[PDB]
Amino acid sequence: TRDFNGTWEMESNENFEGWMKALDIDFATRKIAVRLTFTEVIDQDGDNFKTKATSTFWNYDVDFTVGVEFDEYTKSLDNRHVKALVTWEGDVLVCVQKGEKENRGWKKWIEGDKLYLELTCGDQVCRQVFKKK
Ligand SMILES: *C/C=C(\C)c1ccc(-c2ccc(N(C)C)cc2)s1
Repeated sequence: TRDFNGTWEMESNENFEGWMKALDIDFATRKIAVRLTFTEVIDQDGDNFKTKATSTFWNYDVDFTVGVEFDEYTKSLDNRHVKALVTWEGDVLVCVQKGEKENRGWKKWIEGDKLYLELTCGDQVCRQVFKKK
């Protein structure tokens, strides 16, 4: 399936700490963030995605069109300029963010009724799993 529409509730989060540290997120922010449950709301219409991550203390929204490069400034994360591109590899949605950090980006897919997210930066991978609400 290629349909990521829905409200998705975090049920599993692995190495969130390592990933944030690879992005040079400040220690105090990491200390709180690694504790928190996140919810991801995805609105998808063909290539057009609008996504919104929420937690008690932090939000992170990003909209994109699959196949269309977009310059990104990651304000509420690590405050860097990257060139971002989201494309399909089969049923896996793949984002590459070209910039200072190598191997930076993510992958999303569905297996069964669950959303899987792999976040990458440098040699660090964070893996998250969400259940559909
Ligand atoms: C497709 C999934 C994306 C773009 C994201 C999932 C989680 C994100 C995130 C986690 C933590 C923070 N802070 C600043 C604590 C920001 C964003 S993005």
